[PDB]
Amino acid sequence: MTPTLETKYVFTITARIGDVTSAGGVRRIIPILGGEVKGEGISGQVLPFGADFQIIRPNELIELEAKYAFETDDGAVVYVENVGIRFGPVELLRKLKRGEPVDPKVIYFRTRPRFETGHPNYQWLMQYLFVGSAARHADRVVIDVHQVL
Amino acid sequence: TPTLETKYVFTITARIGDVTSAGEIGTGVRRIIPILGGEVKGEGISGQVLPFGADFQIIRPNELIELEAKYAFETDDGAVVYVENVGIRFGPVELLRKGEPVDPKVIYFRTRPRFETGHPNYQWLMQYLFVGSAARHADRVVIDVHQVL
Amino acid sequence: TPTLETKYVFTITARIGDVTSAGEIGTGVRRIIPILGGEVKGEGISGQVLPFGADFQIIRPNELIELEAKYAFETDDGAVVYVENVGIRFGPVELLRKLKRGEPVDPKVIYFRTRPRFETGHPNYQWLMQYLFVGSAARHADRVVIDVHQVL
Amino acid sequence: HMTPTLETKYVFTITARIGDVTSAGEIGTGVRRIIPILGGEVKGEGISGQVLPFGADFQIIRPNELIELEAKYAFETDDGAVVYVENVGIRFGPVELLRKLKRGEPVDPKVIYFRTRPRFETGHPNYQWLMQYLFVGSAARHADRVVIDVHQVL
Repeated sequence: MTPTLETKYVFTITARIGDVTSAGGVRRIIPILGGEVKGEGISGQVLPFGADFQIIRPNELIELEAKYAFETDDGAVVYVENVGIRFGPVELLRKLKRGEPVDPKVIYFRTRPRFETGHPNYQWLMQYLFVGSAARHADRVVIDVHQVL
Repeated sequence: TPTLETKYVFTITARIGDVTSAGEIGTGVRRIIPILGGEVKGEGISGQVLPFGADFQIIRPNELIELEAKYAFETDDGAVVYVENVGIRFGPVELLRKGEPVDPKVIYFRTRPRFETGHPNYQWLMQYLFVGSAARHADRVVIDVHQVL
Repeated sequence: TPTLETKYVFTITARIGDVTSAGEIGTGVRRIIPILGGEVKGEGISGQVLPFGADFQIIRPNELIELEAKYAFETDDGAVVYVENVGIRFGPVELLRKLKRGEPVDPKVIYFRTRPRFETGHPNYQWLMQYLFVGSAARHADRVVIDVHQVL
Repeated sequence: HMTPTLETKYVFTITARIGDVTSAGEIGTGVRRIIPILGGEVKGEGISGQVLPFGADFQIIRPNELIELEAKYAFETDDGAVVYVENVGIRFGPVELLRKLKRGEPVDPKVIYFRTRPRFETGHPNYQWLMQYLFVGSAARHADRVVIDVHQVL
């Protein structure tokens, strides 16, 4: 019997982004300006600070390393650390890097968000591992967060 | 609803030595568990965990365990893969307290293994995310590795 | 007995914003401190810190603060330097408790040292990645001043 | 206008016995290599310890031969503290001499830039100070060992 893994979609972080700044493989920084969080029991707004600090590998692959927060309706403040990778066929990666729209289903964009809260309700966010499956647009990054069971 | 696809790729069995503890360090007990060896098995994959490295753990006040293991394996065809395996182990307090034998299907024990190699046939190990589902026994940790698609 | 030589090289000054707190992780209190501008300054390296990134912190039960600031400046040459500044702030607990209420405490009487690491592709500031650096820092209400010293 | 100053004080030396290089290869950013830590000693005033027989330095050699170090190990003192060490830094120098070091050939440590930031974690009451200061290490690479002179940043 081959080993099995079960996961569960729980919620979606949409993060609004701004212009990129590049250091020169290549280090670049993309500011997080806002956004929202939506799922069963989760409703909150991404806070207007933080950035994704990225490395572009020589093969056009993107190491993502974002640190931000969100605040739920409850008053729970949740620190987000979202680490991962975006890859796929090279010509499609050059389109995104331009701002030109690409179908997210054709791209590989997977992350591991970690969460930190002291809020008693959202302690579960620290007791499980999560995998994100994301989508890149010019103005936003849509992350579908799945709970590893 | 958003969906996520994964697939079993291989199992890492890391043999572990004696626990060394640094004590309580403000934020959870720092403990270290030497890696002595082991095996890596899967489709077309056959290798040995090299005899060095450690798991560096933090135990939180609540018996939850943050894991951070850094070690390596070598496949039969000569690929050397550096492994950074970061995770959490959790469950009923009594069972966590139990080096007595416990059934793994009650413990939450999931990790994110991240791989580095130069071997042409394992490049895919750095181009995907992976999730581990692990089981702890007294002499070894058995880690089933699933590729996130 | 072994010796260590260092050289003061330049001063950072990251203008920080309102504090946002996430609370107890069981292992300390997590807080975030945006960085919205400010200046780097010294010999042959003048520049501006950029209005993004933040200080992400843990406050230990004993009230020591471990800092991890990730931010960037751009110099006159047009170099973009990415900075990661990891450090600690400690002292007798009374003085530390004044430092959040936003009270002027003389930086000499408080221990605030960091290790700032740099990344550039710019061929003129390549030396930033070839040495280790130590910040000796100081805490204010609106700003934070960072004396960068090169380890030789 | 007064040029800021930094004061340090030498506190102790860590001598780590190192094993054979395992190399994972080119990772697109440099070459990943791993060097097992076999033992060693810690010594200074009011600190005397033995480096425990486990751990490793996880390294990246950049294409200019700069080495990024990231060593994780532990020592135990004679009076019963266990201290976890995370030692992160760089080794650089003239390429010929870096290559000499790779071949296990003796080089004078003065011509090699070899500096790190050691970070300690311990529960032991007497060594609590190890997590209350920043430290800088000035080190030396030999064929069989690494010698880090640890300085407390004041």
